[PDB]
Amino acid sequence: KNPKSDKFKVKRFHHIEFWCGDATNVARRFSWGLGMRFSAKSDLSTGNMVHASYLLTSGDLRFLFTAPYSPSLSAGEIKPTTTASIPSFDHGSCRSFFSSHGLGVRAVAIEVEDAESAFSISVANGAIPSSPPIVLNEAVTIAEVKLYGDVVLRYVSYKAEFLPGFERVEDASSFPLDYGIRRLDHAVGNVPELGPALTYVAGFTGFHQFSGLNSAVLASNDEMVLLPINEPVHGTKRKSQIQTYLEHNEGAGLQHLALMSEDIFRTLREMRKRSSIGGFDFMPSPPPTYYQNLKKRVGDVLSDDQIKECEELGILVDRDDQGTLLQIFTKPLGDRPTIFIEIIQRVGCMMYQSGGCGGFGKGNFSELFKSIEEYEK
Amino acid sequence: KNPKSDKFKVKRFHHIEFWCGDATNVARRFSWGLGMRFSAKSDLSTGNMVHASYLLTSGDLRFLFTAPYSPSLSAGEIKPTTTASIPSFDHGSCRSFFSSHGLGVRAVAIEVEDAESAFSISVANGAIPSSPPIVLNEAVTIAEVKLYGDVVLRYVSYKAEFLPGFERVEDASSFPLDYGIRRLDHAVGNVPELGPALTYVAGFTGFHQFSGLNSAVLASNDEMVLLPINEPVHGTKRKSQIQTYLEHNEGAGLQHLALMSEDIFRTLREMRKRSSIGGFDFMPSPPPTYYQNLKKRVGDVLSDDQIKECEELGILVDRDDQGTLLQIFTKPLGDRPTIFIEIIQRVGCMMYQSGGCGGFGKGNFSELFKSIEEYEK
Ligand SMILES: Cn1c(=O)n(-c2ccc(Cl)cc2)c(=O)c2cc([N+](=O)[O-])c(C(=O)C3=C(O)CCCC3=O)cc21
Ligand SMILES: Cn1c(=O)n(-c2ccc(Cl)cc2)c(=O)c2cc([N+](=O)[O-])c(C(=O)C3=C(O)CCCC3=O)cc21
Ligand SMILES: [Co+2]
Ligand SMILES: [Co+2]
Repeated sequence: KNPKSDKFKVKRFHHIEFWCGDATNVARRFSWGLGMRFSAKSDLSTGNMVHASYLLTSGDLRFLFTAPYSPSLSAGEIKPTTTASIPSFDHGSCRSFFSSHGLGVRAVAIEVEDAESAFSISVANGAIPSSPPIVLNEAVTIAEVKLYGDVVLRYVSYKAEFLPGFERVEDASSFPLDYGIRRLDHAVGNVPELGPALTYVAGFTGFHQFSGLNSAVLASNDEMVLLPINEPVHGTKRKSQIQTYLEHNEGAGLQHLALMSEDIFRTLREMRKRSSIGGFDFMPSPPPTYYQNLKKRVGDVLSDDQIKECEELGILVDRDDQGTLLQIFTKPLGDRPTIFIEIIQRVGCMMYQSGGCGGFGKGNFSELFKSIEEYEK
Repeated sequence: KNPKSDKFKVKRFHHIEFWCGDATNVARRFSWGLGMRFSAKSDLSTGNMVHASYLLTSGDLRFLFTAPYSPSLSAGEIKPTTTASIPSFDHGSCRSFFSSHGLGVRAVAIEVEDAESAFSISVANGAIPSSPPIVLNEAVTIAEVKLYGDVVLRYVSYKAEFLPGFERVEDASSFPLDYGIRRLDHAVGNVPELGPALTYVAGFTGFHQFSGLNSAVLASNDEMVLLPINEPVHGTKRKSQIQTYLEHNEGAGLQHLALMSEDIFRTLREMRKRSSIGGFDFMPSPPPTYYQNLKKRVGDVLSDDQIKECEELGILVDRDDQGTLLQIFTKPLGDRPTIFIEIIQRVGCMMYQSGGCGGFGKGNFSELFKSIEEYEK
C-alpha cells in the first residue's frame, strides 16, 4: 500500500553533508576509498572565510564535507554580510556537533519543488525548524528542519552548479575516480525510541511506511526517498548495536548511508583493493555456509560464477517478493563505532526500477544466524 | 661553532603527534599520501576508552594521530585508573587545541636518556611544565613541557614497542607502503616574536644556534635534533606568510615537518602520482629559469639527467659550504594554510652524515626571486 501523502513535492536525494574537523583529510580519504570525484569547493580560495566545504561526486551521489575555520577570520561579518556559502552554517553548532558526535552526517538533503513551501508546510506540521528558508543569488532556496538528534533534513529547490558560491574544481586536482557507485539509496537514523521518531518525521513530511533492533522505513510518493529508522531491543543475548551506536554517538544520529552501485562487483573489488591503503574496511565475511545456502534461495537469479564472486567479496544477498538485493557493509567510517556505509545493488521491479526493490536485507539476519550455527558443524 | 651545551642527554626525534578530530581519516590519508605503514594502535579494541591513537611509520619516522572519544566513555575513570595509553591526554585540551588550531601537531617528541631528569632540569631551567614525568608499565617514561603556542616538547626514555598499551597492527591492515621517507630532519615553529621563543627554548634545553621571515635554528649536541623557529617581517612587499600562519592558526604553532628521504626522486614520483587521488599536493613548480640556472651552481653535484628529473618533480636544490640540499614543500596538509610538509635529502658531510648538511634552503629565496624575474623575459 502507498497512500502517496507527501505534504509537498519531493524529488530525490540531493546530497549528504558531513560535519568534520578537517574537511580536506576526510574528503581526500573518502574520494580514494569510494571512488568519488572532486567536483566543487567553497573555501578561502573562493572567498568563504567561514567554512571549508568540498563536494565529492559519483554519479548522482553527492557527499559534502564541511569544517569551520577560526571564527576570527569572519569576526567582522554578520548574517547579511556573510561570506559562508551555506548560510545555515554556524561555528558553534558545528564544533559542538563534532565534539559531541565526532565525524558524522549533519544534513540529509532532498531536492523539493519549493524549499520555502516545504519548510512552511513542514513547520506547520510539527517539524522543529532549524534554519529558515534562505534564497541564494535568487537561484536556489535552502531550508532545514530537525530530523533526529542533531541531523537536519535539508530542503533544496532550484528555479532553473551545486550551490551558489561554490566553484567547479581544477581539472588537474579532479582525477576521474569511479568504482561504480551511482546514487544514495537510503539514509538510516538510529534513535532510542522508534515510535516518536517515526510519528514526528512521518508527521511533518507525509512520508508513509514502506536481531537487536526494531526498525521501520519512511518513503516519499514515488518511494525514491527512503528514510529507515532504527531503535534497539534491550536485554537481548548479544548487546544491541543500535544501543552501542547511541552510547558512542552521544545520542541519536545518522547510522548508515546505503549507496547504489551499477555494478556492485566492480565497486567491491575496487574498494577492497584499497581497504588497507587509505580506503574503507568491510565487515567480516560470512562463513562459506552462507554461500552454500545461497544457491537454494537465489540460484534462479545469479549464476554459480556470480555466486562465487559474491563469496570472494563478502557480498550478502537477500530477496523479498518483488526483487533481489545485493548488499555489503563497511566497518565504521571513523574512530567511533557509529556511522558506516552500505553498498547496494537491486535486481527486479522494472516497469525504470522502483525504489526499495528487494527490501533492506531483513532475511539476512536469519540466514546469517543460521549459517553461523551450521558452520560450527 | 658547537658548544655542545645540552643540559641533558638527547638522542633523536622519536615521534610527532597530530591532534585530530577523527584520527582514522587523517591517518589513512597520511598513510596513502606519504607511504607510511600502519604500525600500532591504541583505541577501543585495545581497551582505551579515552583517546584513539594510530601510529604511522616509514623508516624511523613515526607519525602519531590522536583524537578523543566521548568523555562519557571514561566518566568513571580517574588518572590513577585511567585507560588512556598517553596519560598526558586530556579531552578538554585536545578539543580546545583542535577547535583553536584545526589539524596540527600537538607534540614534538625526542628520545632522551632519562625523561624524568630531562623534565626536572628543563623545568629548573625555565621550561613551563605541561605534563609531569609518568612511568608507563615500569618500562617507559614520558614527560612534557611547553615548546611554543600549544605545542609541547615531549621527552621519552626507555629502560630497555612504541608505547605500553599500544598493540602491533593486524598484518592484513598493515600494507607495507614505502615511498623512501626515512626520518624527521627538522620540525619548525612559527612564533610572533623570534627572540623570546629562542631564549625560552634555548634556555631550558641547552640547544645552540646552528623574504618575509627571520628565523634561527636550535640544535642538540650532535645536531640531529633540529628545531628552527620562524617569525614574520612586517611591512614587506608581499604579506609575510609567517603572519598568514599566525592569523589562521590562532597563534604560534608547528609550521612544517621536514622528512628525510633516502631517494627524494622516488618519493616525489610516488607522492605526486597520488596528489589527486587522496595524497598531498605540492607547491607550484618553479619556472624553467630556476632549472636553467641550476647547472651553474650544482652542476658539479648532479648530472644533467639528475637535474632534468628535478625539473619534472619541482624539486628545489640549494648548497652551503659543506653540502647540497634537495628539498620540496607540500601545500598545506589540511583546511587551513598552516602546517605543511617538506621532503628532504642531503648530500655531503660524511665522516655517517652530520646533521643540517646543506642548510635549510636559505639560498633558494634569492634564486627563486631572481628566476621569477628572469622568466618574465
Ligand atoms: C542486512 N543486515 C545484516 O545482515 N546484518 C547482520 C550482520 C551480521 C550478522 Cl551475524 C547478522 C545480521 C545487520 O546487522 C544489519 C543491520 C542493518 N542496520 O543496522 O540498519 C541493516 C540495514 O541496512 C537496515 C535494517 O536492518 C532495517 C532498516 C532498513 C535498513 O537499511 C541490515 C543488516
Ligand atoms: C627553501 N624555501 C623556499 O624556497 N621558500 C620559497 C618558496 C617560494 C618562493 Cl617564490 C621563494 C621562497 C620558502 O618560502 C621557504 C620557507 C621556509 N619556511 O617557511 O620555513 C623554508 C624552510 O624550510 C626554513 C627556513 O626558511 C628557515 C628556518 C629553517 C627552515 O626549515 C624554506 C623555504
Ligand atoms: Co540498509
Ligand atoms: Co625546512
